[PDB]
Amino acid sequence: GQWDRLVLNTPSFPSNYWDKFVKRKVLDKHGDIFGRERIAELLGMDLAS
Amino acid sequence: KDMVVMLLSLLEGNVVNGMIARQMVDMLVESSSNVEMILKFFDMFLKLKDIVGSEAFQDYVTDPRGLISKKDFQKAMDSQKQFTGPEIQFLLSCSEADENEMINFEEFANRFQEPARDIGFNVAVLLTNLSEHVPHDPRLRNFLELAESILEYFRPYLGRIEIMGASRRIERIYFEISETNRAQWEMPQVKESKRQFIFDVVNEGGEAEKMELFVSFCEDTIFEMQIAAQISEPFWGELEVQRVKFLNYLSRNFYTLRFLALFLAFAINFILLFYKVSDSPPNMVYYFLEESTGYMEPALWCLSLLHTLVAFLCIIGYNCLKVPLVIFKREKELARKLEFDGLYITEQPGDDDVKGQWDRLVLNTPSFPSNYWDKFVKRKVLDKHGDIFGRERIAELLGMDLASLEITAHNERKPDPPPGLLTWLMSIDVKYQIWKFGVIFTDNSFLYLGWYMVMSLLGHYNNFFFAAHLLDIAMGVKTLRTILSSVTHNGKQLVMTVGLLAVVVYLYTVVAFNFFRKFYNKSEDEDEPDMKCDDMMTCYLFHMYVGVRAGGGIGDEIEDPAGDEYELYRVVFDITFFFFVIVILLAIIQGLIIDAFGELRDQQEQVKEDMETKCFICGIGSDYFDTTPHGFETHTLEEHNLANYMFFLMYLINKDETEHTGQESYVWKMYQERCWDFFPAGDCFRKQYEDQLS
Amino acid sequence: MVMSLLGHYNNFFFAAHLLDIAMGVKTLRTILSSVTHNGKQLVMTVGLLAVVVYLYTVVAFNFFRKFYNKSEDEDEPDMKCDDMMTCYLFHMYVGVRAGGGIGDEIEDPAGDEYELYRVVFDITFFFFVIVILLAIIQGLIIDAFG
Amino acid sequence: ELRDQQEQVKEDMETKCFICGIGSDYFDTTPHGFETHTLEEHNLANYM
Ligand SMILES: Nc1ncnc2c1ncn2[C@@H]1O[C@H](COP(=O)(O)OP(=O)(O)OP(=O)(O)O)[C@@H](O)[C@H]1O
Ligand SMILES: Nc1ncnc2c1ncn2[C@@H]1O[C@H](COP(=O)(O)OP(=O)(O)OP(=O)(O)O)[C@@H](O)[C@H]1O
Ligand SMILES: CC(=O)CCCCn1c(=O)c2c(ncn2C)n(C)c1=O
Ligand SMILES: [Ca+2]
Repeated sequence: GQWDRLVLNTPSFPSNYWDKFVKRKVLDKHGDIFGRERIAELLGMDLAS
Repeated sequence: KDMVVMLLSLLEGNVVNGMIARQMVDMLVESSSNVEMILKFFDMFLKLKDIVGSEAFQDYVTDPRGLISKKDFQKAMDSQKQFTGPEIQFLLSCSEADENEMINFEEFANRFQEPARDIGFNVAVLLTNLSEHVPHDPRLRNFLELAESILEYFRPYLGRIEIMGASRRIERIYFEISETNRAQWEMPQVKESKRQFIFDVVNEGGEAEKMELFVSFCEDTIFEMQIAAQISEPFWGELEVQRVKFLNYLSRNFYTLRFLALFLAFAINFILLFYKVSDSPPNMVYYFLEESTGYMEPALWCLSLLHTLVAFLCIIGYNCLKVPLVIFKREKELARKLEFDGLYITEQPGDDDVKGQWDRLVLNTPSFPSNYWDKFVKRKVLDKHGDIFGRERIAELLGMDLASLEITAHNERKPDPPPGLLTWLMSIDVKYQIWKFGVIFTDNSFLYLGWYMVMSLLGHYNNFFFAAHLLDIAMGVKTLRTILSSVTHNGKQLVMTVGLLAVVVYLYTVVAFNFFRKFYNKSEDEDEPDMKCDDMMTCYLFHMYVGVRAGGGIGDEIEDPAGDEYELYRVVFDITFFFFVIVILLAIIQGLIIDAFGELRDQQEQVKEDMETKCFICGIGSDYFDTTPHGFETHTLEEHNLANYMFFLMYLINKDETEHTGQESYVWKMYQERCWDFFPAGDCFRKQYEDQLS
Repeated sequence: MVMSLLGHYNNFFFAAHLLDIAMGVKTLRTILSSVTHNGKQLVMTVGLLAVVVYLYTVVAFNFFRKFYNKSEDEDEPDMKCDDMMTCYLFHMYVGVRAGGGIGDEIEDPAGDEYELYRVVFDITFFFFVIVILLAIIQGLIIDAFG
Repeated sequence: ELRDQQEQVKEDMETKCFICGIGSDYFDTTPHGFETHTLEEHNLANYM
């Protein structure tokens, strides 16, 4: 887990694994409770983009 | 909460699709809007609590005092999106906002939790009961969905069991489980005790006595729980409180002290490896360490002192932690034997029962039921057996003052004695103490600890005695314990095999003495002959000592028979020795060890298979339950959880008797009468209501 | 790869690559898995053997030093158990390997006051180490097969 | 082989009636049913 922390903010996170929308799904799931901006910072997400 | 209790009392004895349950559902439907309002009240405040705990709300919080503006609160809530705008307005109205409109969200959330808890739990129980007893009603589903949050919150605290009731029908019982009880159960020591109990009952436990053993395990578990609570970390009085703190610390850290003692023993022996013996000092030899540093010699003295101290501390910790359960079980079994078996009143011990002869003492002692909860066992035993066996004789046996018994009931008396050392000494009960000390000294763990202590003391006399403490690794390590249990499993057989080997070697010795003496010279010089078998005893020692150790037998170690009239007799002698002793008997030892491994393995495997295949309570197999998906898992976790049965026992104990329901009073009465028929056996809610449920 | 590179430096490093047969062959993989199944138990058994040999070494040092001469010439005595460390090494190295134990490798006790103590010493060493502990290893392997 | 022989004897006796041939499951449908069946209903000592 400590190692896996790194790849989260990386753009390439779901390279081999098919699900490329996991970040948006995780955001839609947990952003109301945990903060959208914080989820985006964790996952390397540009909300404006 | 009281009204809901009345409703549940109406539901007592309800069958599936019962008229009263359907009537309750119809009433709820008629009152749907207000039911919705109540459920919404509860869920809103629960979500308020979880939100305020949420860090996102803290982001909106920007004031050092910890207060929040009403506008900021509304923005936080609309960001969370759980609440509608009317709900946010109502929450703001309930919030006590100062003239500045700032709010203490902490108190705002915590205000309604405790007041609404009991009603919330009773509502959850009501909805659950109605859902299970009316499985197919669309109208109840809406209420369940609205109560989802309440049900989720109270899920860990809702305990569900099944019993066989006076209706002669399986019945489902819902009750409350306390956080403290659940945590105490989840403590690892209780988990290990449960595992050992399961192993014991499955391997060597009968179905008839399984329930009795389970109840005894639950009671012992309760005693361990209260001991753990007592030791749990939060001039005479100062001395006593510091003493209690020290003893509680020892009880809590007993195992750590054991590991520390192991570490010190290992270090001491590592140092001892450096010892050397010389004729000269650094006609008698001198033993001394050989280390250039000069620091290890003081270190050995210090380590010996600390190891000795830790052994003493471990003994004290054992006395404080573990002996209470030993005495509790001993007192309990004696009390049950008196009340139900009527042992010392009618039967008397076999006279080969040292434990009974010893237990005779504590009966007349006042302190008899010290650890064990039942303080009225003497009066109960008297009321039971006094008409037949004589009240005065029962009182003499049990140290009872009949005149005092009635006056205690007549009037309450408080002859409190002022605290004094002399008063404490007079109070001490020497006979009960002697009985306790006998029990403890018979206890094996205490004996091993005392031997540990004594060997450390002897190590202070001669440091090499400390090596014995290295043997503690067997008890310290489960792996070595099991490996050695492989040997112990067949130890009697191994000893008998060794005796048989002795007998065969003795017969071979007889043959050699009478016929083969000439061959046993072991001296190179002819002038000085060393003959082993001129004496029987010496011949026997020679055989048992050299021949058994030799791969080829004694023929390896004695003179060649070539060119002798007895050559063929001796070749038979040697080959038969080799095959019977070196090959077969050894083979017997190897095979006994291997079979011990297999037996232990199949024991664990059998325990696991039985638990995965059957309910510990029902006795019903996993196949019937798995007819429904995940049915066995649901049955074990929810329907027939043994931990839930234990929690029910605790809940009954802590609940007032006037407050018990019919079900609870029924089960409690069977507990007191030690009747286990309320436990379901061969029946379940599903099986009873199969046609209706499906 | 690294061992091949080192083989280029010294050709004998290439022998390590012969160990690849275990992963190459399912049969050897299973046979070795028989050992691995109970490897922790085997290591603990070895440690226990070390402990028992250490205790026997202690007894020999305190009581049975005279018997541990291994020099033929009287002028030059080679005594193994004048030092604990050396006594422990001697035991663990010769006695365990010996079928009859350390008594096979040390001086006969006949005509000595400690003769019976030493016969007990030798027989108990033989039974506890040569017979039982080894037996534990064999049985662990067999149980792994089963 | 000797161990599994004794174990098999024990399992068979605890699982079936020496007389009926019926298993303990059917009887344990009723509580303690197998024990009652063996002691009272179909005791071989009672047959003797
Ligand atoms: N009446 C019963 N009550 C509870 N468990 C039962 C019962 N009958 C059979 N079982 C089996 O008991 C097992 C209980 O699991 P167990 O307590 O051993 O879990 P664990 O691995 O120690 O971890 P944990 O309890 O923390 O999840 C369940 O798998 C279930 O198969
Ligand atoms: N038809 C049967 N009649 C009697 N016993 C049966 C029968 N079928 C199976 N059994 C089994 O036989 C066992 C009889 O017990 P057994 O005679 O071996 O007891 P014990 O340990 O020798 O002691 P004791 O008879 O003194 O209580 C019972 O446990 C029962 O499970
Ligand atoms: C219920 C049974 O047979 C085992 C006894 C242990 C349960 N139990 C009690 O019943 C009890 C009690 N204190 C008062 N009472 C009536 N404690 C502590 C207890 O464990
Ligand atoms: Ca009442």
